[PDB]
Parts: sequence; structure tokens; C-alpha cells
Amino acid sequence: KRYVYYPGSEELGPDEIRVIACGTGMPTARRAQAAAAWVVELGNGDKFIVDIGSGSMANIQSLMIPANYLTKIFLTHLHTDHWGDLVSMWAGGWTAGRTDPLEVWGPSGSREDMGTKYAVEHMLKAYNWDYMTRAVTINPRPGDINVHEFDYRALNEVVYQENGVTFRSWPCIHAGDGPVSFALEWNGYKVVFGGDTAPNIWYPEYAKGADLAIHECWATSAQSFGQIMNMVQPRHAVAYHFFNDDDTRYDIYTGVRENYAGPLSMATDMMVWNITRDAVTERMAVSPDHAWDVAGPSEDLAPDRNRASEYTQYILDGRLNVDEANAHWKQEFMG
Amino acid sequence: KRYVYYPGSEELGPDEIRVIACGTGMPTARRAQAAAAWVVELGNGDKFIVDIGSGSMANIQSLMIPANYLTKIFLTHLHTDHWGDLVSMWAGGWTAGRTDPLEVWGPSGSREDMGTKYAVEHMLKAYNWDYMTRAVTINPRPGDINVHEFDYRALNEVVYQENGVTFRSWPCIHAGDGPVSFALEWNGYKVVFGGDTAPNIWYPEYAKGADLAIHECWMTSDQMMTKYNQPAQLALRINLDFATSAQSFGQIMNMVQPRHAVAYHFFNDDDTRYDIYTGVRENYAGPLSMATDMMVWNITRDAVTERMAVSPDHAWDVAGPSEDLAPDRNRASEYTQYILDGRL
Amino acid sequence: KRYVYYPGSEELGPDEIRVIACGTGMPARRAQAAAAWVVELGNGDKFIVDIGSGSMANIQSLMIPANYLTKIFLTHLHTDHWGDLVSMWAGGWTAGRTDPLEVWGPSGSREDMGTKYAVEHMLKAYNWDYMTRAVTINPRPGDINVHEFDYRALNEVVYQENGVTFRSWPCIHAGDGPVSFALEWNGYKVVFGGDTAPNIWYPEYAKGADLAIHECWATSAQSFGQIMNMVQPRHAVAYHFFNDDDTRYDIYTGVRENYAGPLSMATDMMVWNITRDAVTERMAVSPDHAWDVAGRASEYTQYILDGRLNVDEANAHWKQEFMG
Amino acid sequence: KRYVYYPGSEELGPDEIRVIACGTGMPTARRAQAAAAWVVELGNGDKFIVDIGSGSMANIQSLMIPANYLTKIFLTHLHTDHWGDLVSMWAGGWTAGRTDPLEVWGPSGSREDMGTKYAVEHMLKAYNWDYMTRAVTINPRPGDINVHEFDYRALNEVVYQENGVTFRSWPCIHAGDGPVSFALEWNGYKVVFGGDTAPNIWYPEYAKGADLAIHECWMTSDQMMTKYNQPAQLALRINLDFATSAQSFGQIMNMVQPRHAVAYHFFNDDDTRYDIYTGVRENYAGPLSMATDMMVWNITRDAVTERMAVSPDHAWDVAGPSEDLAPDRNRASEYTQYILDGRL
Ligand SMILES: [Zn+2]
Ligand SMILES: [Zn+2]
Ligand SMILES: [Zn+2]
Ligand SMILES: [Zn+2]
Ligand SMILES: [Zn+2]
Ligand SMILES: [Zn+2]
Ligand SMILES: [Zn+2]
Repeated sequence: KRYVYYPGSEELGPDEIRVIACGTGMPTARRAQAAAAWVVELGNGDKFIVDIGSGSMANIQSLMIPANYLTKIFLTHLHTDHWGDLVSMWAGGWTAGRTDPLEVWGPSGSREDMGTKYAVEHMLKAYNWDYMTRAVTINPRPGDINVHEFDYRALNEVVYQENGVTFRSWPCIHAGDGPVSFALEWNGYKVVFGGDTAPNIWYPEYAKGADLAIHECWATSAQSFGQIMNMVQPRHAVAYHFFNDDDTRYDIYTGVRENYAGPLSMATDMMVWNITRDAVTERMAVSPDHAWDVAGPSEDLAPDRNRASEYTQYILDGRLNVDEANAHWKQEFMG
Repeated sequence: KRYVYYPGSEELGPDEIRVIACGTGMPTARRAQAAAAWVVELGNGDKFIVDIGSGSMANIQSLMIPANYLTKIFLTHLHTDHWGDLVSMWAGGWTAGRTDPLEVWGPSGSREDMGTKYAVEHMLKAYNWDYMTRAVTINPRPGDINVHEFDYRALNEVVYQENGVTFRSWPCIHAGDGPVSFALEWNGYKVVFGGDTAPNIWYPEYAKGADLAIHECWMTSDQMMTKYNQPAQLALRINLDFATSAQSFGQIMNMVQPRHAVAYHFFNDDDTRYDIYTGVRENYAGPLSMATDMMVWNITRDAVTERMAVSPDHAWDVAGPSEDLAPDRNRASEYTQYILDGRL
Repeated sequence: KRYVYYPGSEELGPDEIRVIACGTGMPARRAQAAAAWVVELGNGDKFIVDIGSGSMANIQSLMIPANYLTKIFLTHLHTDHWGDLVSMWAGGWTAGRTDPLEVWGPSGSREDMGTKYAVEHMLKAYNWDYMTRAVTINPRPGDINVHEFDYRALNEVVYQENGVTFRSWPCIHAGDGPVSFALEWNGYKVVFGGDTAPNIWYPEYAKGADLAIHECWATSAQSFGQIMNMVQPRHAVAYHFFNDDDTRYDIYTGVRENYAGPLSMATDMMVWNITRDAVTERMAVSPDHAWDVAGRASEYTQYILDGRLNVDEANAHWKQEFMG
Repeated sequence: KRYVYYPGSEELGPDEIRVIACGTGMPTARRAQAAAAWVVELGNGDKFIVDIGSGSMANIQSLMIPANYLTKIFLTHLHTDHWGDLVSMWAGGWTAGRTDPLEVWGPSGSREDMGTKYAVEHMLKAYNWDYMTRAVTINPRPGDINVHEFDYRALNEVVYQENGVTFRSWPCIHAGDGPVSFALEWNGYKVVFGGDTAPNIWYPEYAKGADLAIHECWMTSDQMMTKYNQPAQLALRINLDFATSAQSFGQIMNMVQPRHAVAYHFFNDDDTRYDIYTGVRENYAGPLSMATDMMVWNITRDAVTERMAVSPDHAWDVAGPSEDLAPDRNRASEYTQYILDGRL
């Protein structure tokens, strides 16, 4: 294998997993470091997004994956740094050839309006102008989002079970009731997406023997992160959710290494993990900054001509005549 | 003046404007081009954001301008590529030490549920879990968004007038009723933020003599085909009917006669920029910038200069203060004992 | 094909040429290394044409094993066209190149103005590197074998191996000695103009090139457009200008007054795939954090060796783990 | 103080030094890391280059220092990764408007053909064609290089002394006889540039109490095994015998007790830095930088500060027309009528 990972370029083994950090940073996205996002690709052809915070969509688009393959989204919690770029995935996939609705698994809160189902319904209402104007010229079928809201308090319970893939959830201690951690279990592998938490009694039990154990680390201190991973004994630990600059990262590393000796990644954007029977391998992805979307399906639409136009004649009557300025390139192009 | 703009390094004069392109790209995300965003700094100390598209918050933070100086946001329209980072300016700016509500100017639509007020209302309901948890430990008042929703059909009417600065709005032709252009007037200067439109009769008249005139300039149909794999049909219709083509922008800017025109809202790539430039140059001879992320204009009586910003990968960092940020004690914990009895 | 080229990720077909711009600039800056080109042919042959100051960092990010890039053609002896020869010589021979380098370069009007003089004194310049390295490593890969050809010769063959011809012809640039190259193989013709003011040779000997490279700024944009209209290439490439959001736009305008044909404004890591049916332009996306990929009397006096600091205490703990 | 260093933005104090890492890497080329190169700026206006490795000319250029202010160049040793870019400083510098010869200080070897004097003499012969054609249109005086070859064996002896600035040299153990470390002394400050060495008894004694102490720090035997597939045999050897290991570095800096230590000469990557850092910290507890390209140190009475430089992708002007650059008319053309007759 190449010492760096070029997205689009490597076949996945049937008993292989590929996990890509598409965001690793603090609440704000910064230029070096988008907010929390993960892409899981399974050797069976299944692909999931675990969190999709502010700024992460530029990193996801650089994987060259057709939108119709990235329709299942898991949210750890409803911080803007964990789902702020769902709207970019929603609208941009519905302009880049996604033909299915998006599917989102997210936790409930202590009440209706503290839950993922409420949050997504109001986000779609937020962008009603976008939805209603676009749906005049393009079948809206993909503009939907189907929310699978699970119980936040459930202790390591299944929330997903399709095609030999299980996601399970357990609670986190973070800001307010609702956040959770996920175990992804497939073909004898376990991948643990920590989300955000203060040190709790659930993660060390339910994460145990994970091939890849992701956990927040600054909330959870670097000495705790070390205590937690000592207990879990994962094949590989990943620390994330801190700034990657030349004056904390190194003492974070030290602080972990006080109680945890096992294989350890200090996650940065576009860091990549290959899980096979023999190894857990860490590389960097080298991906286009000047990204475009790549076709996959691009599988017709067939728009309804019954829907009312969102224009009035008052607006349409402002059209400028540009027939002259466009004539030459027009002619030449229609040839 | 240095040939590059280092944010926080240059004092802005009394008769001077600085504009930075914090986003210039598309609804398609890309590390090289955030979606549409413009920061304007005036010599009287007033600062404004016009559009705040998905990803732009990375470039806004690179400017070394504290969050409490960036509370006034103007939106041209309600596409994700123009207001998708509002949520991140809201939540991020709040933890970073803004002490006042966010002020958002935005158009109406043809009915309530097509307007900026409904849009911002539902966005705050969307992030209720975020807001209600934050409001436990920080003053909730910076958490508010005050919307100033103005009539989209209005022809060059003032929507804002305070401390010698005026914003005017006029309509655009884009996807449906609601979208607008802005002209910022201050101290003899006019700055025009075109937003998104097909070629229209209002922009050329109301933009006339602007020191800086920004307008959508589309990728050629060839470049649409080259990538989106289109037929010589829906690639063609885009440049004829729905967007402003490079030739259409040329014609509009010939009419405006600005000191300096800015083309934006295209992928600025090694194999796109040159045929877009030539499209404009067919019908417009005058001073032109092919925008990209972190291009900055300095506006003075003598000159409109174009430079690149050489900016840090800077985040705001949490503003834990005394201040106007003291929490309303009477708010309930958002924890139950079930969660809190889980600490290791 | 993928819309960006990822080096080491694409098999070259038997009737395909790949051409990568490893340097496009002036005398050496961060966006933009000095002139260099890598040509990969579908018969398995690889060449470097120019290796200017800074280019090696781009050549190393291609993930090409060192023993595959041992043939170098120099247009001329400006530092912006062979400054990183030494960095190929030393770093190739660290990276485990087992063969010496072969350098084709032109003569001058006299001995001390040609390539053989230049490379001989280059290796004498780095004698201390050479002589200390040769204590531990076999020095056979340290050699540079120079093929010096007549700078005067009008489109004469300088190289002829495995179905690949290089031809040289003269340039007009600083002084006698600079040349242009045509690479021919399997019906294809790739022209490396090097540096020059407009000359009568290039328009004649570049004619019908699959890819024609020419300096463009010495040669005006307008002049470049005049030349390429006469050359009528499948695809033209302008290079050796600064590519900041300013003068490139007018450079592009200048060319289009006289040349309408396919045209690339070369930047670092720009690559062209040449097939029967197309000449395609993509950008190469490659690692900034590159590594090598595999594919005598002592020079110490005892006075020096006597200065060794004992570091046993300090190195014991890591040592008792690593030995395990 | 801005949290990043913008070059050209910050007046240097009369009691202040700025040091910039213009290359931190290895003999394998890499866009992320040019070969060994250091720029040092004193508050008295004097500036020095210590090492000018292959590829470092890009980073020096980004500092917005004109070429006539960078004529003084000190080499630790004659490896490509410490003087490869001399020729680019030589020819680049001259065209750009250096008025005086290059001044180079470097060590002798055990014989003439192992010294800096021989190396530089043959470098100029190598680029005879460049020199002779340039010498037609510019005054040749800038194209000279005055070499100051000092005894490599001398123990902490002065090799340079002027304007209150002193450089001393002492030997290293690296490849064979000839390599050295420098100490720069000015205004009660000491900056040590270690060059390349295996652990030696001289550096600790002569570097003692440096304000900034730079020393080579090797990747782990672990890391050499992963990348280069070296056997446990030859891997352990590099970090035990020929190189300064991360642990060895920590032993030397614990002895030296600098105000601030700098590790360099290693690939600074997301899977190498952390285990290097950990090796130093086995034996050294004091202030430490793990060097990468465009890191900068400010030395004042109160602090040694580490920041990153946020610099533009700058190339030097290109001098044009001056009086000290006017061409020597006695010089012969290098064109023959055969080449001139080819003009179109
Ligand atoms: Zn959170
Ligand atoms: Zn978070
Ligand atoms: Zn729009
Ligand atoms: Zn838009
Ligand atoms: Zn030249
Ligand atoms: Zn060395
Ligand atoms: Zn070295």
C-alpha cells in the first residue's frame, strides 16, 4: 500500500474497514481543522457518516464518493460542531445526484424539543425557501430526511441492524442529557465513536476490545483519556477534539502515555485508519483542495409540472436583454 | 503598503474601506473556496458581514477580528451557500464573548414561510438542544437573533441607516421571489454586494459608479459539461437563462462603470479562470478582479487596490469572563440524575 | 479517470505518455519551483528534462523509485534549469539508486561553457560529501556520465534507445549553448522549448507536436501566440512566468490574439496525459510530507573521534525495549 | 505581540534577536521541509544565514528581506542539505540586486579538497556558463564569493568579529573531519547552531547557557524501521553510533541548560513528532521547540518566544538598473553571429 491514502484509489478488502477523520477540531471550524466528522467504509460496500459538524463537508467532498453512497448519517449529539454541515450534505447532495432521502439516527432528549427528531424537522423548516424554490424545477424526493430517533438513556442497545452491521449507543456526560457514543460492529470488527463526554462508567465497559476506540481529549483530560484506554485495551486509540498546534498536542500525548501504552493516534483532519485482521494502520489522506462532485447513479428525476411557480411577474419583468453578449459563445457551443 | 494583507497588521484610515472575500465558491464544498461571505471594514470602525455561506467561518476567524465587532450580518437570500455558517457565528460567537444579540438583515419572501424571519426563527428551534444547554452556564442574551426583515420588492430603499452608513436593497431574479442585492454607502463610497441573480435591469441602474461592484459570474457551459457531464442542453440553459454568464457580467459592468468590478461564485481553478476572464473581457474593459478566498480590496479616494490576505489558521477560543455573560441562575439544569450518576 | 492525478496510482497504457510540470517559475519560490519536467512513456522509460532549484521536492512527491529516474536532459546551464542536479545526485544515492546518473546537456562556444565542464566541477564542488559517503557506501551510484551534444545542431538526434529519440535545436538566451528538445516515440512528439527569444528553428522543428512547451513572459505572450499558430500543436503549454492573480490573465489574453488551439498555463504539479484520442490536462495531488520509496581510508582523525560523549545511561531504557 | 509572525511587520528592538527556521528537514526532498537553513536578525540591524540547504531559498524569500541584507552566510559542513541552495543565493541574489560579493564562512577539512575554499571555487566553475552570460549585462562584482575558511579543529575560537557580533566554531563528529557548530554572541545573548553531529564533549561545554540552543535530533530507530524497512541491526546503530538520538539530545540539553532548546533535522509528521518529543523528555525537562519550517524565536531580556511565521509565497524583485550593477564594458559577448542570425 502507498504511504499516503488517495481517496478513490484503493479497493476495500471484504474483511477490511477504512475510517477517515473529516473533522477533529473545537466548536468553531478553523482553516486547518473542521468540526467533528467521520467517514466509515466497510468491505461489504456500506458507508456511514458519524457526525458532520461545521466545515467538514469540504473534507467529505474530497473523498470523491458519489452522494447516493453517503445517505446514512449518525449524530452523537446536537452541538453545531457535530451536525452544523447536515444542511450542506442535504442541499449539495440534492444538487450532486443523490436520488434517495437522507437517513439520520440521532438521540432523543429529556423532552421532545431536546431531541434529534425536533432538531431536523425545524432545520428543514429553516431552509423552506431553498426547498420550495428548488422543488419547482426538480422532483423533491431527495430533499427529505428520514429521522430514526433512538433512546439516549439506553445502555449499549442496538439502534441499527442491516446487512451484518450493528450500531449500538450508550450515554455521554456532556452539557445536558442527550449525547451518546456508538459502537459499530461488523464481521468481527468493533469501531467506537466516542462523541463528547466527561469520563463515565459506560464507555470503559462497552468500548472494550474495540479495533479502533475514538474518544474526546482536551470534558475528558489527557490523564483520564489514558486511564479510560488502559481499561478498554483497544487495538488502537484515537484522541480528538483539541487544537493541533505546536504547544499542547505534545503534553496531551505525554498525559495519555502516563496510563496508556498501546497504539495511539493524535487525530487531525484527513487522518485515515485501515482495520484488517493483521493490523490497524494510520496514514494521512492526500485529497483535492479544488474538489468537484463525482457522478455515481445520476439517475433521472421527472419533476411535477402541477407545482406553483415561486416567481411573480413583478420579478420576472426585471429580466435584462443579454441576447447580443451571449450570441457568439452560444452558436459555437451548439456544435 | 505591503504587497500582501496580514490581518490585524494594518490600521484602516478615516477615508478608507477594506473588503475581504471570506467565500466566493458554490453550493459544492471545497477547501479552496468556502461558500459566499464578505467582510467590510469602514474607517469609522463599523464592520459588517454580507452573506455567511457554509465553510466561510474558517476565513472570518482568520481575520483576527473579535466576535463582538462582527454582530451585524446582511443576507442577500436563503440558499445554504449564503447563510449556512450563520449557526456557527451564532453558537461560536456566543462562547467567544459577544455580549449583544446577533443582528440579521434579510429579505421577506412572497409569504411568511419564504422570509428571513421564519428562516432564522426555525434555525434557532433546530439548535434548541445547543441553545438550552449553553444558556445553563452563559447569559442567554447574546444567544438571541434580532431579525430586521425588509420587503424584497423595494426598489433601492434604505433598510439600514446609522452612524453615517446606509444599506439599500433591490431585487434579484434567482430561483424564486425573495433574493436581493445591497449597496453600502458611507463617506462618498458605494460598495455593491450583488448576491445571486440572472441579468436584471435594477443592478445596472442602482450599482452605477460603485467604487467596488460585486456580481455573480458563472462557469462556462463547457466547464459545466467538462465536470457535471451535461448535454449541450442543460449546460447551455444555465448560462442563457438561470445565471449571469461571463459575457452577461461583462455587459452589466459596462453599464455600471464601477471603479472596480469583482466576478465571484465560480470555482477558480487552473483550467476554469482563463475562459471566464475572456468571457467578461468580451464586453467590459475596466478594472476587474476574478475573486477567490481571502482576496482583499482597499478603497481610498485615489485607488481601489487588490491584494491576497496572508492569514493565520486562527480560531476564536472560549471567552470565559465576568461581564454581560453572567448566567441567568433561575434556568433549570439540563441534566437528570441518571446521567450525572454515570461519572467514572 | 479521476479528475485529479494521484502519483503512483495510475497504470500507463502501452500507447500513452504522462508529462508532469515539477517546476514552472523564475530563478525559486514557495508556490512555484524552477523549471523541471518528468516524462513517463507507456514502454516503461522515464526521463527528467530540467531539474531547477527547488524541483526535487516536487519530483520526490511522485513516488517514483530512484533507479527509474537516472536519465536527465538539460536545456541549458542556468541554476533555474539544473540547480537540483546535486539534490538528485546525493539524495538518489541515499534513496538507494544503484546506477550512476546519465546527463545529456549541450556544449558551449568553448569547453568551460558546456555541460561536461559544468558537471565535472559540480562533482568536485561536493568532494567532501563524495569522499566521506564512499567510506561506508559503495560509490558506483555517485558517478555522473555526461553525453555532451552540439548546441549548434539543427534538429539532430542526441538520444536513440528502445524506440525513443531526443532531437535538440538551438535557442537564443543569454549566450551560445541553450537548446530545445523534441522527444519522439510511438507516433507521439513532445517538445521541451527550454528558454528562448523568438527563433526560426522552434516553429519549424516543433511542428505537429502532441504537446509543445515554450517560454512565455525572451518570448512575449503575443510572440508565443504567433509561434504556436504556426506550430499547430494538439496542445500548447506556456511556462516560465509568475502565476499570481494578476499578469497571467493578460498573458492568456496576449496568446489568444494569434493562438486559438488547446492551451495550458503551466503551474507546479500540472500533468498531461497524451493518448491517440486526447491530450488531457489535470493537476497532480501529492504528499507535502514525502518520503523515499524503494523499488577507502577513513576520513576521521582520532582527535575528532576522541570527542565522543558517552550516552549509555540516557540510551539504556529505549535500547532494552528495541532489542526486545 | 501578534500570536503569529508576519514577515516585514515587526520592528526589531535594540535588545532583541529574531531567529527563523528556513529549513528543518533532511537530504530527502519534501515540500513540507527544506534542508537545514536559519535566518538570524539582530536589533543592531545585522543579519546572518547559518546553513542554506537545498530548497531553503523559498522560505528565505518569504521573509521580505532584500538580498543586499543577506550577504553573510556561515556553513556548518559541506552536505547538500546544508549548502545546496548557496548557488541560488549566489545567482538569485545577484540578479535581484546584491551590490557586493557573497561572503561565506565555512570549515577546512583534513586537506584542501575537503574544505569550504575548494568546494566554493568548484561550485563557481560548475556554473561558469551562468556567471559568464550574466557577467555580460550586470557588473561582475556581486557574482564573486569571498570565502573565509577557518580551521575546523579549533576549540570555540573566534572565526568572525565585527559590530559587537562574534561567531565561534567547535568541531562535530559527522561523516568525517570538517563539520562544526557555531555560537553567535551579541549584546549578552548566545545563539548556538549545532549543525550535524553524534554526541560530543564540546557542544555541552561551549553551548552552556545559550539563549537558543539548536541541536540535531534523530527520528526513532522504530521510525527508520517503519519507513526505510531497516533491520533492528542497522536501525539501533543510527540512534546509538552515527546520529544524536532523541534521548541523546535530551542528555546534551540537560547539560547545556539553555533558556530554550530546539530539536531539528527530522521529518516533522503526524506519526513521528510525538515519539521524538517523548525521547527528549526522558532526560530534558526545560523549554523545548520541535522545529518545523517557518518557526520563529524572539529572544528578549524577559522571554524566548516560539511562534509560526505566516509568510507570502514571495520571490525577490529582480534589480533592473543601478550604478554599482552597471556592466563592465571590456567584457566579450557570449553570443556568436550563428545564434543571433536565428532571430524571428
Ligand atoms: Zn459537544
Ligand atoms: Zn464537540
Ligand atoms: Zn443562490
Ligand atoms: Zn449562491
Ligand atoms: Zn535560462
Ligand atoms: Zn550532514
Ligand atoms: Zn544535515
